[PDB]
Amino acid sequence: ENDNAPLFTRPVYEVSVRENNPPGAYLATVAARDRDLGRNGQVTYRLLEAEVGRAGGAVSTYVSVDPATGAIYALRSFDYETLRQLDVRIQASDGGSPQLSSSALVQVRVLDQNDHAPVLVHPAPANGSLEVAVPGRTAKDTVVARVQARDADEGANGELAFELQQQEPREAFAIGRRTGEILLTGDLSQEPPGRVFRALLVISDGGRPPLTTTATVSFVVT
Ligand SMILES: *[C@@H]1O[C@H](CO[C@@H]2O[C@@H](C)[C@@H](O)[C@@H](O)[C@@H]2O)[C@@H](O[C@@H]2O[C@H](CO)[C@@H](O[C@@H]3O[C@H](CO[C@H]4O[C@H](CO)[C@@H](O)[C@H](O)[C@@H]4O)[C@@H](O)[C@H](O)[C@@H]3O)[C@H](O)[C@H]2NC(C)=O)[C@H](O)[C@H]1NC(C)=O
Ligand SMILES: *[C@H]1O[C@H](CO)[C@@H](O)[C@H](O)[C@@H]1O
Ligand SMILES: [Ca+2]
Ligand SMILES: [Ca+2]
Ligand SMILES: [Ca+2]
Ligand SMILES: [Ca+2]
Ligand SMILES: [Cl-]
Repeated sequence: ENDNAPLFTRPVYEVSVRENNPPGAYLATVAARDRDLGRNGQVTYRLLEAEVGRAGGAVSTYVSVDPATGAIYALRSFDYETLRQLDVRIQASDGGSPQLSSSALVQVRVLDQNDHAPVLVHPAPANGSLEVAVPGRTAKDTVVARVQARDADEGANGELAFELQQQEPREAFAIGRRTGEILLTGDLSQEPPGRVFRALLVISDGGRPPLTTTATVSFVVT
């Protein structure tokens, strides 16, 4: 007779997938055992339907389970900023009369990918350039500007670092690495109102490799 239900080898499986996977990417596999000979022992897997968290959609929109192999594939590329974990409930069910069934839970965890370069929020870039007015009579180490940038990623992938490079004519300004404050280090006395100091603003994140964005800073001396 059909005197054995399908036992999942594990009541809860745990799987990790990195963000921005290819559609159809194999996520994992589940296994239920039916110690019965013949059709009493042929087991079929089904995906149990369920919402995704709070009004995220349907679970069948995100994964699919193979009915014979227990293979669990992804139907779309996962976005970590949009979804970190999803719960997939699978049901193993034999072919006896009446059917015997059991359930298990796959906890799919989404890992972060460095898929965001830092963005310069303020001062806003224009044609890849930046304007900064610096009154001639200013004291040393006074905040001329404040650079604010954002990065959506996690950990070091969102850890930003600011830098000034390729100053001309001379190295008169500096920027705090984590601060984003642009201060006046050099002397600014023997200068005409029109004079300009050009630099390259460099904003990096802590990726490996890092993602970098840049701007063209112009300090005009008023
Ligand atoms: C961003 O800014 C650049 C300005 O250039 C930069 O500015 C500074 C910050 C430094 O980075 C410099 O090193 C850079 O040069 C703007 O560039 C201009 O773009 C316009 C179009 O958008 C260009 O005009 C076109 O180019 C052709 C000009 O032909 C001329 O020469 C022939 C002789 O061979 C002559 O017959 C003709 O009449 C022209 O005199 C032309 O084919 C075309 O029809 C049109 O005129 C212009 O030349 C660029 N200037 C420079 C200096 O490169 C960018 O437009 C700006 N972008 C944005 C989004 O703001
Ligand atoms: C598998 O099937 C049994 C009945 O055969 C159900 O009780 C169970 O909930 C699952 O659907
Ligand atoms: Ca069975
Ligand atoms: Ca993303
Ligand atoms: Ca990311
Ligand atoms: Ca990043
Ligand atoms: Cl697919």
